[PDB]
Amino acid sequence: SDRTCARCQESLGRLSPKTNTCRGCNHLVCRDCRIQESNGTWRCKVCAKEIEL
Ligand SMILES: [Zn+2]
Ligand SMILES: [Zn+2]
Repeated sequence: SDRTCARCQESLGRLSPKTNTCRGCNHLVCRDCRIQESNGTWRCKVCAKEIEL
């Protein structure tokens, strides 16, 4: 409840949790745990990774 990454558990502070929330997990993810998705958004390393289902 302090705004910490959901992959590395790091302080978000000046991260902006308004849009820094994986659209596939709904959790927080710093600008280092996000993978530029070919689409018009981004998905954590756990989502953008190579895996389905
Ligand atoms: Zn995710
Ligand atoms: Zn992170």
